[PDB]
Amino acid sequence: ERFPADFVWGAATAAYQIEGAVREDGRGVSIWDTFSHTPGKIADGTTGDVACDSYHRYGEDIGLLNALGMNAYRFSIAWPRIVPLGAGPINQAGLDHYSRMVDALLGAGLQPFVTLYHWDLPQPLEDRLGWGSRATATVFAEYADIVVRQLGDRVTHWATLNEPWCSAMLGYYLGVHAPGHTDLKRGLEASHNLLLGHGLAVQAMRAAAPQPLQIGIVLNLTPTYPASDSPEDVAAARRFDGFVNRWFLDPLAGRGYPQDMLDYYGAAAPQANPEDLTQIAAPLDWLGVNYYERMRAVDAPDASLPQAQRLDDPDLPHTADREVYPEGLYDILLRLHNDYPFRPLYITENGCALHDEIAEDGGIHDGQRQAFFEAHLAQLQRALAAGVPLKGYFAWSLLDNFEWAMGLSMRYGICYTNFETLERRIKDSGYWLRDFIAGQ
Ligand SMILES: *[C@H]1O[C@H](CO)[C@@H](O)[C@H](O)[C@H]1F
Repeated sequence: ERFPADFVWGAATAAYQIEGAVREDGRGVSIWDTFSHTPGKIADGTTGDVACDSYHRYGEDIGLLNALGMNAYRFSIAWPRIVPLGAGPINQAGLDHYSRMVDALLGAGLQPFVTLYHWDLPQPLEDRLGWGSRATATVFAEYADIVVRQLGDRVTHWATLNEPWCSAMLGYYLGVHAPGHTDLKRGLEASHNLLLGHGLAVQAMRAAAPQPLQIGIVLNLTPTYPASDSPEDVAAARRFDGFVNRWFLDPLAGRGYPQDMLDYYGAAAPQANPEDLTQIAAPLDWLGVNYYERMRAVDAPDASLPQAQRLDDPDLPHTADREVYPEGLYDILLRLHNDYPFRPLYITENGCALHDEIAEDGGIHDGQRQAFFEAHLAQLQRALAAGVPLKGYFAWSLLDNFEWAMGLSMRYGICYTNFETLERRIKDSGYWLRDFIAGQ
């Protein structure tokens, strides 16, 4: 029934999804500015130019966090505000903005959980191949050093990357996210340079830190289940598990890249010399798990790599964009606790999208999102009972925001955002979370 008294209860955002103010105070151009302003890439013709205007309205966001009784806020720093050319001089005005925002959070009793990279690579670095270049890993570590020097007196909990699988595979292989390339070899090279950048940044941050820091990385993980016990379906499940999960977990854990996936990728695999793998396995203080969905895998030899297709389950609840399977959160946490060395663990993203509207009474009656939270929180209690060292939970998202290639049309907030007036309103699920947390 009860969570630990010191459990972290928060909500999460990312800079490009909320901030707007894309040309203000020296901000440079990111790959997502370029991508969202490319005709046809965003489903509804919107961009992050304004989004939630949280660059100006972060005080309102703090007011919402306080009204919800949260004790932490997970947000990202925009690299284009800090080093507008990607590699080059710092923009002190960008650092000062986040310094003030951190002070406002601390003044409100909210612990800042900062993500350094949540997908907004400076465009000048992409012009020089982006994550396809080792040099980008080096300059990412330089950016991490700069930020920790100025904010590390007040922020203890830092993550390097958010969801490198998305940045690499959606951005460079499937082309659905920025920068929009469609090449497997580039995607796999990007995955390696993201991990290398992570490892270099961890070392740089520890050297630059004014106090001991708690440094993690945030991974999206998908528990995978074979559709049947046939050799073909089991192998498809293992391949998909390798494609999403083990490709990142194993090198972070000092186990190299998984051999079965190296064999499967063949010549497309990156050239990983042992010096890189040692750097990638820099010791971490925590791991963040982003969980939305499972994969029930059926062999699909004709389909594209990794030749595994999802078997939809029509009996399970579905949201606006995903299947709901709360038990998969328990499964993946038990697997991490038993099979991998990372601890403690935080749930750094969990939430759902719905076709939310403001009702006649003024509220947003998002019962499915309340049920979503209730079901996933119950699975966390089961995991804690099994001894999983879970230390906090972050709802995705504090407010409806710019949802990448879906634009403003996919609402994940516990607070509703009117994108015309920028008013925020707490949804019913947000009041449920408030009251649940207060009971803890
Ligand atoms: C986790 O997934 C949500 C929903 O797709 C995104 O909005 C976040 O940026 C991502 F980190």
